[PDB]
Amino acid sequence: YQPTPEDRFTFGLWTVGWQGRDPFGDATRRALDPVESVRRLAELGAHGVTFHDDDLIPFGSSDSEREEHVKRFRQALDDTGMKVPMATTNLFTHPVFKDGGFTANDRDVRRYALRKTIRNIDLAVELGAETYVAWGGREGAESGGAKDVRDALDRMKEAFDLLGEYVTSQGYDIRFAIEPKPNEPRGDILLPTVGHALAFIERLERPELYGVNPEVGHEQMAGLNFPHGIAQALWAGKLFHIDLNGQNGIKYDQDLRFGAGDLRAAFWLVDLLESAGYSGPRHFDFKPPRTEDFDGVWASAAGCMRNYLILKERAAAFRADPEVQEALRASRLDELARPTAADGLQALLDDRSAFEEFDVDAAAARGMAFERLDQLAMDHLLGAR
Amino acid sequence: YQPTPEDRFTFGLWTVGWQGRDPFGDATRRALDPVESVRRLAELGAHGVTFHDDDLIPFGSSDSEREEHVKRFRQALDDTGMKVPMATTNLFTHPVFKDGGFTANDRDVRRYALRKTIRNIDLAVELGAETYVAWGGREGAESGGAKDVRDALDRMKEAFDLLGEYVTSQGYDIRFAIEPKPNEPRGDILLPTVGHALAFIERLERPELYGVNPEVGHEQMAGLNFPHGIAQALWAGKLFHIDLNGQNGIKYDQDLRFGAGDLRAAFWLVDLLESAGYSGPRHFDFKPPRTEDFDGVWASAAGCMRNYLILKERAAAFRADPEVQEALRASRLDELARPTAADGLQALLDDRSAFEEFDVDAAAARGMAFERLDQLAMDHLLGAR
Amino acid sequence: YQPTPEDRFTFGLWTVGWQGRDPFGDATRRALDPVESVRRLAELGAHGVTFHDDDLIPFGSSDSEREEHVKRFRQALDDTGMKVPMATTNLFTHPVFKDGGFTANDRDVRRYALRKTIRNIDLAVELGAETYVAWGGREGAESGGAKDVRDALDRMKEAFDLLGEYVTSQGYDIRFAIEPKPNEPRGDILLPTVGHALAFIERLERPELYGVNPEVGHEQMAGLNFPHGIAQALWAGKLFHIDLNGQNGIKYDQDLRFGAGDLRAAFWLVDLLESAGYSGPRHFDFKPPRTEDFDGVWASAAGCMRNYLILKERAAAFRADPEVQEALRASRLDELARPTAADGLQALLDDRSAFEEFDVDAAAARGMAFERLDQLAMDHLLGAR
Amino acid sequence: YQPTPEDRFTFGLWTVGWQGRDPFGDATRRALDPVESVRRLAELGAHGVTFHDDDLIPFGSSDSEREEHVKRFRQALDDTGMKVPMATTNLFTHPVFKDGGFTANDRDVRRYALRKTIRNIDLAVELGAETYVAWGGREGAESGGAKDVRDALDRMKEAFDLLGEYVTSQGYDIRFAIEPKPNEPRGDILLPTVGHALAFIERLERPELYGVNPEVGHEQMAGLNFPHGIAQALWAGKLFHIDLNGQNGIKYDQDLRFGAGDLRAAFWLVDLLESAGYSGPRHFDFKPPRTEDFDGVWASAAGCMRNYLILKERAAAFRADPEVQEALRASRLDELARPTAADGLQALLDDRSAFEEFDVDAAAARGMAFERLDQLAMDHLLGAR
Repeated sequence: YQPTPEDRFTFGLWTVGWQGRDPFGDATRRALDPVESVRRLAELGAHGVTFHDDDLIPFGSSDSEREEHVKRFRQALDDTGMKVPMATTNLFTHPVFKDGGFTANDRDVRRYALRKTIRNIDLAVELGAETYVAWGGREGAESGGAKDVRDALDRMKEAFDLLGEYVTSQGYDIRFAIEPKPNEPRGDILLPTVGHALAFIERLERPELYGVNPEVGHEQMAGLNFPHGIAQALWAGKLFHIDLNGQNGIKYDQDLRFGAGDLRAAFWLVDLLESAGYSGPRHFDFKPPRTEDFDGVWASAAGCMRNYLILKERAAAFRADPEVQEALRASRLDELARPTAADGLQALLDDRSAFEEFDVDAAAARGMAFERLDQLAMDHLLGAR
Repeated sequence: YQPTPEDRFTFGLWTVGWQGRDPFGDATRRALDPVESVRRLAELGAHGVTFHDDDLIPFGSSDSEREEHVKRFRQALDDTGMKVPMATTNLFTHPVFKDGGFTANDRDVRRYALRKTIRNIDLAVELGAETYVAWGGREGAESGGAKDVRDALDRMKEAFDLLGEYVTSQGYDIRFAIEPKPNEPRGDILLPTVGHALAFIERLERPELYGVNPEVGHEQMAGLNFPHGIAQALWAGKLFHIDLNGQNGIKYDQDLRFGAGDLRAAFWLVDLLESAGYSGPRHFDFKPPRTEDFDGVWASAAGCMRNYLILKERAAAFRADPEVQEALRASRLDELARPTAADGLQALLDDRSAFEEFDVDAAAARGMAFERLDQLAMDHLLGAR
Repeated sequence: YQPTPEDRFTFGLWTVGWQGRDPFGDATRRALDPVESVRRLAELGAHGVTFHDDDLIPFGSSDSEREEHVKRFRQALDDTGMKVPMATTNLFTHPVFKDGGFTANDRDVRRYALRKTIRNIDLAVELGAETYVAWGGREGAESGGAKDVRDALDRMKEAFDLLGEYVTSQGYDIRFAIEPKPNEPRGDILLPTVGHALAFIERLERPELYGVNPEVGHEQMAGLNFPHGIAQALWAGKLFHIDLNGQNGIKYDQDLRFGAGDLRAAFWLVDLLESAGYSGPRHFDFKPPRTEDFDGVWASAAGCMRNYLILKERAAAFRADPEVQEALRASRLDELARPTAADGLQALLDDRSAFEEFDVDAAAARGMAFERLDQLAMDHLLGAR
Repeated sequence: YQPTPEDRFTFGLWTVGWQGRDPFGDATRRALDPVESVRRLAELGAHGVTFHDDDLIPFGSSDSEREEHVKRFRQALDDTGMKVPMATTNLFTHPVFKDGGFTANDRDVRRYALRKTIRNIDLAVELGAETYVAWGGREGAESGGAKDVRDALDRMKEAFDLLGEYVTSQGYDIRFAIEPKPNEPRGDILLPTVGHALAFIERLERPELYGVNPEVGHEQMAGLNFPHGIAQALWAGKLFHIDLNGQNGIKYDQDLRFGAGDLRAAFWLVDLLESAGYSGPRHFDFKPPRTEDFDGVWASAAGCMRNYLILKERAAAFRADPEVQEALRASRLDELARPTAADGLQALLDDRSAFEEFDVDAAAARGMAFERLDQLAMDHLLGAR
C-alpha cells in the first residue's frame, strides 16, 4: 500500500511540524525547517505541501528575510518535485486576532486581517496554489453580548467579497474554500458546520469563486455524519478541497492521523470520494501526538496515506462484489436514484395507485434488508469475505 | 407575566396531547380530544394551535369521519378565537415511512408521501395557516450503504419543487419551512442543522417560497449555539417560524418546556428575536414529562409562556440600561456594525495605516471588556441590578 | 466464523423480539413467541437467552397463565439445549414506575418494586440463572427539585441490601450486577457510569454479592472509553456480566448490532476480554433496526456473533505477532507492569537517581513509539499485515 | 452581594495568572507576580489562594531561589491575611510527563513524579494547607495499545499508597483529593469521572485519607449532571474540596467563570452545597478569557464570587418559601426520605398491600407535580416570585 505522488496526498507544514505545545504542556519536539519537511514528505510518497503565511515566513519578517525564506522553499520544491496546491493565512495565532480577523469588533484589526490575507494570496499564486483556504478560527464568541452575529456575518461577507474583487481584478486563477469548525479556540465559532458555510456562500457577490474545505474531526465535534456532509457539498458542486484526520467523538479537536478515530466513517468517506470521482488533493491536517519523537512523526504521516489506500481497496472491492450489487438492489438503492414523479404534478395527482388504491400495509411489511447490506460492508472492510 | 393572544404563543396538538409513551414505557395519560386542548389553551392565554394531519384526523379516516373531525375542530376555534397559523404532515409514525417519506428508497412510498402532504396543504389553507412545516424525521440512515445521499437530496429537491409547483398552481398564500434535526429517530437525519437546510433551499426552483423552522433542542443536540443559528437564519431572511423548548445538552431529544435546559441560551434567543422584530408565532414544541397528570400538563404549558415573558422583560431591561449601552461601546459593538472598507478595495490597498504602519502590539493590548459586559447581562437576567 | 454454544453468546428475548416501536413511530414487526426466538437463536449458534419477567410472563398474568408460559419456555430450552444464564426485572415499562422503582418518591411503589423483583429472583434461580441484573432506567429526574439524590441513594442502598438479605436467607447461588446508563428514558439516571456503580457497591452491606453489567452503548453515551471502564471493572474484580452492542457517539441509545458503531473500540474491548480471560456470557443487548423484516432480524443477530469472532481472531493475531511484541517493549509496556518502588518509600526518598541526579531532559526526549504500535494494531484489525 | 473572607472563596495562582496561551494562540497578557495576585484577590474579598509547585517556584529553581520565592509569598500572605488551604503538584506541563507522571510507561519517570510530589507536600504543610489535590491530567492514552489500564491502575494505586505512607509517617494533618477529568490533554484520562475516582479510592490501603475534588466543567464534559455527582460524593463522605467554574456542554474545557455555562446547574449545585452544610473552600479553577486585559481579569474573578452569592440567596429563598415546602410534599419528597421497609424483609414479604392487593393503576394515575415545583424553582432563580 505504497503511496506515490499520483495519489495526490498533501500535508500542512504545521502538521508534521507541530512541536507538541497543548493547553496544558510545553513543546516536546524541536522546530522543523520547512525545507526538511518537504524532503521527508517527498521520500514518503507525498504529492505536495500546504502552508499558512506564518509557517513559511516568521511573523514580522523584513522584506529581505521574506525573499530568502521563499527562495529556500522554492529550491526544496524544485529539488523534490513537490507541489503547493493550497495555501492559507494565519488569522488566529497573534494576540491582535484574539477577537477575530475578518469579524473582530475593532475595525482597524479587520482592515489589517484583509491586508495580511491579500499579501499571502499573491504568494500562493506565485507558488502555484489553486485553492486558498480560510479558517476563521477566532471568528466567534465566549459570551452572548460580545458579538452581534448579523453584524458579524455582514463583516464576513464584506471581507470575502473584497477578496473576490481582488482575485478577479488581478486575473488570478485561484478559488476560495471556507473551512468550518463548530468551536475551539472560541467558545462558538461562526459558520460552525459544512451546512452553515454552504448557505453563507450563496449570499456572496460571486458565489462561483467559493466552496468549502471540510475537515473530518471538525464535523465530528458537532456529532455529525462526515460522509453525509461531504455528499451535500458534492451535491452543491462545492467540494473544492478536503482535510483528512481522525477524531474520537465530541471533545477537543484531537487531529489524530487519518483512519484513527471513527474507522467506519473513514471507510464510507473513502467510498464516497472515490465513487464521486473527487479529483482534488487528499490533504492531511493532523498532529503526530506529542508522545512521539521525530521517528513517530514520520510513522504517523506515513500511516495517514497507508490507511487511505487500504480503505480505498476495501471500498472498491465492496462496490465491485456481485453479491453486494445484488444486495443494493434488494435494498432498493436503484429505486432511490429514479425520479419520484418524472410524469409530473398533474399525473401524480391523478394517479390512484399513489394514494386512493395504495396498499400501505403491504408496502410497510417490505423489509429494507439494510442489516445484510451493512454486514457485507463490514466483511469487506475487515477482509473477511 | 400573564400572556395574552397578542403575544402570539402557539402550541402543537401533539404537545399537551402527548400521552407519555417513550422508548421504554407505556402511556401514563389518556388521549386528549383536540377540542378540549383548544379550549384549555385559550383559557391559558395562547393565540393558537398547530397540527399534523394525523393529530386532527385519525389515520385511515373515511371522507365522512374526516369532515366531522374538521367541523368539530372549526367550531372550537370559532368558540375561542384561536387561530391555526401553521400545519404539517405526519410522515414518520406509520410503518410505511420506516425508511422515510420523500427520500424512501421505495418509489411508491415517495409518491404516497407527496400525495399525503398535498391533501393536508389544502386543509391547512382552508384553516387559515400561513406556514406549512416539513420535518423529515425519517429521512436518513443507520448505516452507510443504505442511502446514497446525493440521490436522496435529488429526491428531496424533487419533492419540495413539486410542492412549490402545487402551491403556485393553486394560487395559495402559504410558504414552506424546513425543520432540521441532526438525529433521532434515524441514526443520522438528512439536513441535520439550520445551516444544511438553508444551503439546500438555495438549490430549489423557487427558493423564495421556503425558509426554516428551527427548534431549540434540535440544534443543541448537535452542541451548536441556537441564538447564533437563528441570527444566520434572520440574516438570510429565512426565519419563517420557530419552535421553542428546552434541552440539556447532547442526548436524546428531551422536549422540556421553554426556559428549562440552557437558561442563558433562552435569554439570548429572546433578546435576538425581540430586537430583530421577529413577528411570527412563538410556537412551543415540547412534551409535559410523563411523570405529570393533566394538572401538570397545563402547568407545564403555562410555564412555557411565563418564561418567555420573564426573559423578554430582562432582555429589554438589559438593552435599555445606559450602563450596558456604555459597556457595549467599551467592547466596540458599535465598530462591528460599521463597514470594514466602505472606502473600497483600492483605498484599502493604498492605506498604510491598515498594514505598513499598523501598530499590531498596541491593538493586541486593548482588552475587549467582554467579561464586564457578560456580568451585566447575568445581573439583568437574575434581577440583581 | 461460525459460532457454537461454546463461545457463550447470549441474547435478550427483548432484542430479536423488539417490535420496532420508537418515540416517533409504531411497531413495524409482529410480536415473537419466546419459544420461537429460542429455537431460531439456537439454530444460529447462540448458547442461551435472558429475560425480564415481563418478556416471558405478560404483566398481570394469573398464577395459572404464569405456570403455562414457564412450562412452554422450559420445553423450548430442553428441546434446544439453550441455557438461561441471566435474568432481570422490568421496573421501567408500566406507568406505575414513571418516577422509578427502587427510588420512586412514593413509598408504596418502592415496596411494590421490591416484591416484583423478589418474585422474579425465585424464577431466575429455578431456570438456572447465575446473575441477576438490575437496570434502574427510571431512577433519576428531569428537574433538580424532584429528587433529593442523597435520599435516593439511601433508598437504592436499602433496596439492594434487602435483596442481598433475601438471596442469602434463601441460600441461593446468584449474584447481582448493576447496569449503569447516564440518561434515557430519564433526563439523568442515578449511577450513570461504571465508575458510579462500582463506588456505590462498596457501601452495600455485602459488597461481595454485587458487581456491574456495563453496556457498550451506555458508556459511549457519556463519551467515555468503554474498554478503559471495563479494565477498571476487571481490576476491581467486579465484571460479572457484559452487554455488547454498537453506538455512534453521544446521542440517543441506538442499540446497533455489536461491531457497528465504534469499530476500533469493539476491537480493543475484545482484546481485553480475551486477554483477561473473562469467562462470563457475551450477551447482546441490541435492536434490529425497525427498517428490517424478520429475515433482517436474524441477519442482525448473526452479525453480532460474527463480528465478535472476527475481532477475536484479529486481536489474537495482534498479540501473537513478534513484531508487535517488539513494538510493545519499544513503547515500555513491559515497564508499566513493573512496580514503581518495590524497594519502598525510604529507599525512594534516598535514591538520588529519582530526583537530585535525574536527567529530566534526556527522559523527556525519549519518544514513546505509540504511533507505530497503533498502526500495527490498525494493520492487524484490517487484515493488512 | 459583596464577598468577605468568611465566604471561603479561593482561587488558583494559575487562574487569574493565566496568560492566555491556547492550542491556537500566543499569550495575550504578561505574567503576574504571585504576590500581586495575592494582594489583588484579598482586595476583592477572597479568603485564600492555591498553587501548583511550579506556579510558585519556577521549574528548575535552585534551593536558594526557592527559599526566596517562598519568603516573598509568605510575606504577602501575612500582609493580607490570605490563607493557603489547598496545594497541588504540576505533573503535566514539562515534556518529561508527556505519557503521565504516576502511570508513565517509563519507571524512572514515575519515581521522579513521586519525588516531585513529596517535595511539594512538605511545602503545602508548611504553608498550612489542609488538602493536597492530585489531577492526573497526563494519565491516559490516545491509542488502545499504548496503556494497559489494569497495570496503570496498579501503578496509580502504588503511587497513592506511597503518598499515604509518607503523610502518616511524617504525622502530617493533610488529606488527598483526586480530581477526575474525562479527556484533555490526553485522548482519554484514567479515573474520568467522580464515580471512577470514588470506586478507585476504596481499593487504596488507607481509603480514609483520600476523597475527591470534582470540577463543574469536568463532569459536564462527559454530559453528566454535576449536582448529582456531588450528591453521590457527599453521600460517601468524600467531598474534601470542590472546584467551581462554567462550561457550555461537551467540548474542550472552557474554564468560564462560575455562573457562566449551565446557570440552572450552578443554582442546583449551590442549593446542595448550602443545604448539606459543606464547609470546605469554594475554589474557582477558571480562566479569564484571553480577550481580556487585566481589568477584565479582576472583573471575571469578582463575577465568580458574585454569582455564587446571588445563587445562594435564591436557593435559600426557594427552600424557605412555604409554597415550595408545600410543593415538595405534593411531590412526595418527604416520602423519599422515609425508609422503604424499616419493618424488615419478612414483614415486606408478608405484606399483601405491597403486591397481592396493591392497586398499581391507582398508584400509576397519581401525578408527581414536578413541573409546578420546577417552575417555582425557575421563578425563585429569576427573582420573579
